[PDB]
Amino acid sequence: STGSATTTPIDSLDDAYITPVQIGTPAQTLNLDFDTGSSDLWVFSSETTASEVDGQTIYTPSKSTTAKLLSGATWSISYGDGSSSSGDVYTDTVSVGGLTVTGQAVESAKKVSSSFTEDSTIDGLLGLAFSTLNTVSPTQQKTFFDNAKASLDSPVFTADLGYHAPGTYNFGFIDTTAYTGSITYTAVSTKQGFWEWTSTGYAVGSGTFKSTSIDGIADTGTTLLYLPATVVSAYWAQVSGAKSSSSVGGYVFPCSATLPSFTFGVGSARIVIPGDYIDFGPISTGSSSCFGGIQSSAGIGINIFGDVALKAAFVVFNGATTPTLGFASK
Ligand SMILES: NCc1ccc(C(F)(F)F)cc1
Repeated sequence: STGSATTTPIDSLDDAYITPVQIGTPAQTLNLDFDTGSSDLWVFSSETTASEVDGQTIYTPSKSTTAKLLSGATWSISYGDGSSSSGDVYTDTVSVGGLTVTGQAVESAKKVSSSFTEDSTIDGLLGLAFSTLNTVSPTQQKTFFDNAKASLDSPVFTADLGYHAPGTYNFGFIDTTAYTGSITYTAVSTKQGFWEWTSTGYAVGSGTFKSTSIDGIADTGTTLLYLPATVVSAYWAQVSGAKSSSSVGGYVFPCSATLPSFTFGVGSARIVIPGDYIDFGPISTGSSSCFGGIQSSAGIGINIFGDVALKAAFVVFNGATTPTLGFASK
């Protein structure tokens, strides 16, 4: 079997993408953020403290005839930006784009950090990293992808994110009309639980390609592109007036400048990120300083190929027993 669902940016800066997901019987439709950097499926629910809920659609297990409390199980998660949430655990039926998994662990948020409460448009997260990072205790739980793998025509899903436009997550098949040229596959390390791979280098604008190994993770749940300080400095050096701002927390640039493109290497292939994708707009309303989409990973400890990079490509997450990542131009 297969599944296919449209994913939509939540705002005009592509800060995140939401995808409708059906949970329970009869279906309750929630808009979840598909996150290949985590491995929990957690939702706002009828159990979330009412003051921590501001416009989200909530999952109500009591109205689902297929929901079962997973007696004794809890979860607690903390994200790389300081967000967190925790609660108890149900199993229920979960469908994405026609693809149905029964007995999926649905982690019900009792508490959410303030950054989720202020994001009215995101009802929860659907983790698509490897199940070894799932936070359910005492019995670790499998991700939606892991649960669906048996029944999929092919153990893959693909991410086709749009620039200021809707895109597609496909499960179980590769749409050969969604990309141009060939798909270049590259090896994945699963040792930290992430879709971790090694980029073969980079180029700034029309400069020469610098061959150098950049290890990092493919993360649909992260907005920006976080790269080593040396790479990020060489990019922003080509933008007149760009500077790193401690008060803002990263590189900013005069909104009137035109940004060079950024190329990253996949094996021998090259993926070009248009300069327009790197503009994340004024730091505050009316400001003439704009926030850059390429920032340093020095403070994070891992390089992250977030949405800025992934939306320039058609991306194949191959969950074969030896996993790989595929990139194609589109
Ligand atoms: N999108 C999930 C996520 C968030 C943070 C991190 C970090 F910061 F730990 F690398 C990894 C994955």
